[PDB]
Amino acid sequence: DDKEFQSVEEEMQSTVREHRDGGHAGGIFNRYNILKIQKVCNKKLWERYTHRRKEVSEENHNHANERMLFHGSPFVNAIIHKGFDERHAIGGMFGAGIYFAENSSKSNQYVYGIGGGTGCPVHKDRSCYICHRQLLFCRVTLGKSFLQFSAMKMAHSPPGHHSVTGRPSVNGLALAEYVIYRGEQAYPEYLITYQIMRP
Ligand SMILES: O=C1N=CCc2c(O)cccc21
Ligand SMILES: [Zn+2]
Repeated sequence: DDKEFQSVEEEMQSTVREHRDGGHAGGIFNRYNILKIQKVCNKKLWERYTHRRKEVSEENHNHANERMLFHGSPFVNAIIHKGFDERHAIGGMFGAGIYFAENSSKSNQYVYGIGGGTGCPVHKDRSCYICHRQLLFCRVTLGKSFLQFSAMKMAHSPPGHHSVTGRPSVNGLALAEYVIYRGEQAYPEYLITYQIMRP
């Protein structure tokens, strides 16, 4: 458990980047105080995930193209019990999808809502150093992933594809993002409780 969770902690800290908004959405910090890392064991969600992963693999030259990615949401507790649900997803960069990041600090910008919302419920602060936040570190099946640079408002995956990869560009994205259009293509494997730390 210790080495498995240290690997999660390393992924969480090492993928932090300096954000263009100067910390507006997610707060100002260089690292986190990781409080707890819990493995989510939801058999029904796991099987919904693996059934779809097998299907996608068969449609993508025997390859699921699975990645471990972060997800930030004010609804992590509904996600761990009921799973990711595309019915809760159009106005986003790549449309009506479920978004993930390979940089934990990008997902951190979504923990209190879009653009950070009004921050924590207690102090109404997007840069709250006191209130404990939660992120998910997820197993995500990308399958055949459609590489895109500019905004493309999809309702579903592009024809013949299983996801969209938003790649960084001068005029566009600062960091990558990964988008699925079917909730069963992600499993909320780790629940991370943490605080952002004052630099
Ligand atoms: O973790 C996320 N949660 C919601 C939206 C989002 C994005 O729109 C891009 C990358 C990551 C996330
Ligand atoms: Zn607070």
